Amino acid sequence: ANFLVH
Amino acid sequence: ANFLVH
Amino acid sequence: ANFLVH
Amino acid sequence: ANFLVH
Amino acid sequence: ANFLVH
Amino acid sequence: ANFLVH
Amino acid sequence: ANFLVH
Amino acid sequence: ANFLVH
Amino acid sequence: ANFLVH
Amino acid sequence: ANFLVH
Repeated sequence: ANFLVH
Repeated sequence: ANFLVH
Repeated sequence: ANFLVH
Repeated sequence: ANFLVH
Repeated sequence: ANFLVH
Repeated sequence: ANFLVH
Repeated sequence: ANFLVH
Repeated sequence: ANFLVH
Repeated sequence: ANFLVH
Repeated sequence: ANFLVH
């Protein structure tokens, strides 16, 4: 899984 | 898993 | 399981 | 399990 | 298990 | 797992 | 287990 | 595991 | 186990 | 494991 929170 | 929090 | 809380 | 709390 | 608390 | 917190 | 508290 | 806290 | 408290 | 706290 990939998580990106800007 | 990859986590990136900006 | 993956948990991310911003 | 992975836990990330920002 | 991995724990990261910011 | 990879964790990056900016 | 890995623990990181910032 | 890799941890980076900026 | 690895523990890091900042 | 690798830990870097800036």
